[PDB]
Amino acid sequence: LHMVKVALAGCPNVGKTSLFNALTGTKQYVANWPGVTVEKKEGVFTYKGYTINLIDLPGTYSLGYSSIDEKIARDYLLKGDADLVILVADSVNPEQSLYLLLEILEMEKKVILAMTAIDEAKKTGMKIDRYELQKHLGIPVVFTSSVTGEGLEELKEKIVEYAQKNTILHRMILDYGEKVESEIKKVENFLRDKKLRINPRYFALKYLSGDPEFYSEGVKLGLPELSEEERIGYRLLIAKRKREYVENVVKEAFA
Ligand SMILES: Nc1nc2c(ncn2[C@@H]2O[C@H](COP(=O)(O)OP(=O)(O)O)[C@@H](O)[C@H]2O)c(=O)[nH]1
Ligand SMILES: [Mg+2]
Ligand SMILES: [Mg+2]
Repeated sequence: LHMVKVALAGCPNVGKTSLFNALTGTKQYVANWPGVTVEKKEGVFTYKGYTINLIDLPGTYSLGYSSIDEKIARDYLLKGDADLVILVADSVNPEQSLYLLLEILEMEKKVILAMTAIDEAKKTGMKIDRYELQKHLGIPVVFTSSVTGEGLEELKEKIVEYAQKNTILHRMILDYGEKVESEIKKVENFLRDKKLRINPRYFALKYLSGDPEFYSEGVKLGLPELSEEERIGYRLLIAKRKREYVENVVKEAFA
């Protein structure tokens, strides 16, 4: 078989289960994530000679490391075997989905944005510009509906097209300001010789923000301890910048 492994990421209640079901039908099964009792759901479908293995991640509002659901989702995204990620966004209620998307884009993984429930969005009379989304996010964007079937085949096409690509299309460089960017550069330089399994920019962001995993690992690697005030301060600056970018994307792409 010609296998493509795809993770479905998204906030709770965005339409992940429905999209999963629409794509896999009855070809799905459940188990547990390793070492925990938390359920893992996987499914399969075939498209143009390819076999797509879909894995639904726990719903996550953000990708921190202070709850088992975020630990499972983020561990998989960072350390798992997905060839690409579909970020399932609620088209009617996009803001938190887009925030989560930015976090994942900084991991430098292949991501397709699936704006689902597009049939519901239409009814509200809202106008969503797919071109503006692709421009501001730098990734493929597909409008989908699990009710009407809109976009489902286009999504399958983009999955297989994107999986074949040698690199990621996107490259999400959000300017966090002089002071944060300076510390990022210093951290990257400090770790230049380390064999990190994730890009140094993302690592630096999480370390500076006092992430339970990355801050601890950073210190083990020789980075200095940071005061609680600095960790909170960086975490806040970074989140605030992400939120303002989301707000701008929404202003530009939604009407
Ligand atoms: N109209 C419409 N409703 C949807 C669509 N996808 C999901 N929903 C509804 O959104 C709600 C949450 O969907 P679900 O798939 O369970 O979301 P999950 O919590 O992310 O797995 C349910 O009421 C679904 O019926 C869609 O494409 N169109
Ligand atoms: Mg749900
Ligand atoms: Mg909804």
